[PDB]
Amino acid sequence: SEDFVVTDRGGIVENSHRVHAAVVDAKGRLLYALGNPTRMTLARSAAKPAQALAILETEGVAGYGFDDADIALMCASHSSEDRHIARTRAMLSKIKAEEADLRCGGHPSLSEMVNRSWIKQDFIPTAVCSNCSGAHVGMLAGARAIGAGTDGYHLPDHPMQGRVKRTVAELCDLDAGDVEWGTDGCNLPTPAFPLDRLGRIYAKLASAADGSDAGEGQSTRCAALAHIFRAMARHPEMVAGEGRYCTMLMRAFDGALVGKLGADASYAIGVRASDATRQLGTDGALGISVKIEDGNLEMLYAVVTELLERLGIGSPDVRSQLASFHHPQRVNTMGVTTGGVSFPFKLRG
Amino acid sequence: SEDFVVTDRGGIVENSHRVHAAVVDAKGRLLYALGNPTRMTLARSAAKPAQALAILETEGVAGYGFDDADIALMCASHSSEDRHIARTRAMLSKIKAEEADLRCGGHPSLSEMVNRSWIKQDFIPTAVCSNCSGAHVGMLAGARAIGAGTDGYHLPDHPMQGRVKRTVAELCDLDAGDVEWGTDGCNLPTPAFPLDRLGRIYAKLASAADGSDAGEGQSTRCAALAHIFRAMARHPEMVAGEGRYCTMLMRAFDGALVGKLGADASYAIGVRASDATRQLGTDGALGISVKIEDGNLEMLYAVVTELLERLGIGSPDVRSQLASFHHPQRVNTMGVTTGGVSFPFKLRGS
Ligand SMILES: [Cl-]
Repeated sequence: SEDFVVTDRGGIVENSHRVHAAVVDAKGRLLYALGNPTRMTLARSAAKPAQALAILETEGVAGYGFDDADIALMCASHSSEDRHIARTRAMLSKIKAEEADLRCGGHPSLSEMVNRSWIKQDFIPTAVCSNCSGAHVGMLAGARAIGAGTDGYHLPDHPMQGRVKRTVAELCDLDAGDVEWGTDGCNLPTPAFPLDRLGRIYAKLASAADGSDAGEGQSTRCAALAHIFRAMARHPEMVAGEGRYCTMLMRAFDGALVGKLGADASYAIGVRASDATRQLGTDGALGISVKIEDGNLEMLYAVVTELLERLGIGSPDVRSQLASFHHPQRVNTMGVTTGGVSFPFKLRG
Repeated sequence: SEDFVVTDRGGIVENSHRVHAAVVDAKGRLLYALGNPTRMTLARSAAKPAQALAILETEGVAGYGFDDADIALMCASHSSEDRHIARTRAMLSKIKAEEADLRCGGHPSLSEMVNRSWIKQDFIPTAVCSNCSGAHVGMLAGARAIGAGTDGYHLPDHPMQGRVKRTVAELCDLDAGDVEWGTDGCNLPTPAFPLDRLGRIYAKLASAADGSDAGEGQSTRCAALAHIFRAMARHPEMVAGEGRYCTMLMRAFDGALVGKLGADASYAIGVRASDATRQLGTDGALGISVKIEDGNLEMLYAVVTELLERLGIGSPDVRSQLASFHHPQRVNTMGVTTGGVSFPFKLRGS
C-alpha cells in the first residue's frame, strides 16, 4: 500500500509524503482506503467536535445561552482574527469568567496575514487569542455548570476531562484502553485512536444532521451532534478564518458536509447522504479521515481536495474554489513555474 | 532501509520522516549508510560550492580580487542580514555591476528575526537580498570576465552555465547525461544526482584542504577547492547567518569541517582527516550527505547532529553547541513539555 503525494522540480522528484486515509460509512464500516487506514493517530484539533459534544451534554451549559457561532468557535482552530478574539471575550462574559481563568496560551496566528498585522503592531498574543480558545471557554462553562471548580478544568483528573475521555471513546466505539492521551499545544488532553475511527466520528456528525433534517426522533446525543454539524456549516469562518481551507471548503459545499483540520496534517470530513455517497455504495452518511505521515499541511490540503475529486463529492464547480489548495503553486522568485504536485496513490475498496 | 526519525507526543507517534544518508571516503567509496545512499536527489544550495568552483576557475575572475568572505558568500544561503546585503553590494562593485543586473529575486528571509524586522519596517526584499545573491554575483563576474555578456548569465545556453554543468558532473565523477537539471527558486539551473555523489563533492573539499595544509603538489582545481573550504570555515556567518545551523556547526568545529544546507532538507558536510575519521576506517577526509525524504528542515538538523555523534565527529563538548537542533524543543503554549524526537535508525556499514 505505497500511497504518496509527490512534488517535482521539472519532473525530478523533490519530496514525497506517505498518505493514510479512511473512508467509512455511518457505522464506521471501512469502504475505501489509502495507506494504513487504521494507523494509530493523534487526532489533535480534529477531535474538537467531540470535545464540543462533551461540553453541550454537560448539564446546565444550556443556561448560558451560547449561540451557533459560539458552538462553531468551540469546534474551531481559528486564525485569531479580531472577530474570533471578540467572540472569545463575549463567551467568557456569558459564564462570568475572565481571561485569567483560561489555561491555554497565546501563539503566532495560524494566518500569516493576521500574524503580519501583529508583528507590525508589536502585539503580544494572550490566552484569548489561542486558536482553541472557544473549546477552553466551553470547558470552563461545563466546569462551572457542574459545580466542579474552574481550577484545573484542563487536567485529566477534572470531571470535565473525564467527560471528554468518555465521550471520545463512545463516539469511536472503543474501550477506554484503546484510546491514548497526550497533551496538545493549547494544554488540553488530546486523544489518539485508529485513523478510521476519526472518520467514524464525522460520519456520525453528518448522519445526525440527516436525521434531524428528516424529522426523525433522536436521542439527546444525536440531537446534539446535529446541532454541532449545523453550527460548523453555518459559521465556517468561526471554525478557522478567511483564506483557511476548512472555511473555504465548508462555504463551497453550502451545508453538504463539514470539515476540520487537525494539527500535524490530519483532516476529517463528514458528508451528509447524497447521490455521491450512494454512488460510493452506502445508503447513509459518510466519513473521511486523512493523515500525512510526515505532517506537511500543504500536502494535506492537496490530498483532501484530490480525494474529494476521486470520490466525486461535490462538482467540478464546487471543488474548483479549492484549486489553489489542490495544485499548490510552485513559482520561483522570478515568476517562473519550476514544478508541481502529483498524487501517485490508488484508492482501494 | 526503513530508517526513520520519529516525533512523539507523550510517547505517541506523531510524525515520522524517512532518512537517507551517505558517508563516503575521499574517492567516493561508501563507508556507512541510512536509507538509499544513492537516492537521485536535487542538491539545491548544497551544490553552491561546486558553482563557486566553476566561478573561481573562470578566466579573469582572479583580477576582480574577491576575498575569502566574498567566496563564502558565493557558497551561501544567507539570512539576508544587513552584512550579507553589504557584502553582496561590495561584490557587485568589484565587477562594476548594479543590482539591476541580478537575475535572482527577493524573498522572505530565511531568518525569522530578520523577516520580522522587515515586516515591522514594511521592507520589500529585492534581488540583492536573495539568499543566493553571492552566487549570482559570481556568475555575473564570470560572464563579464570572459566577455560573454551579463544578460542571461542564468540561462542554460550561457557559457557560464555551460561551465557550471561541466564542473558539477566532474566533481561527482559522473557523465553529463547522469546529471539532471531543473530551475531553482533563485532562477538558476540546479542539479540532481545520486545522494552519495553530493557527499563525494564534500569529501573532495575536505581532502583538498588537507593536501593544501600538508603542502603537497596540488592541481589548480584542488587548490581552488582548498580555498573554498577555507573560506567557508573562516566566514561561516556568510554561508548562513546568526543562529543558523550551518553557521553554528562550522563555528563549533573551528575549521574541522564545512557544512551546507540544501533546500527541501538536504545536507552535506566535508570532514578533514582526524582521529574520528581514522576510527571510521578510512585514511583520509570524509564526506557525509543526508536527505529527509519529506523535506522537513527541523528533522534534518536533528538527524545530522545525531549522525555526527554516532560517527564520533567532534567531542561531546563541541556538539553540545548544537543541542537544541539535536533534540528540538517540544514545549506547548503554557510551558509544558508535550513530546520529543527519537532516532530509531541504525547506521549500516560497508
Ligand atoms: Cl506542543
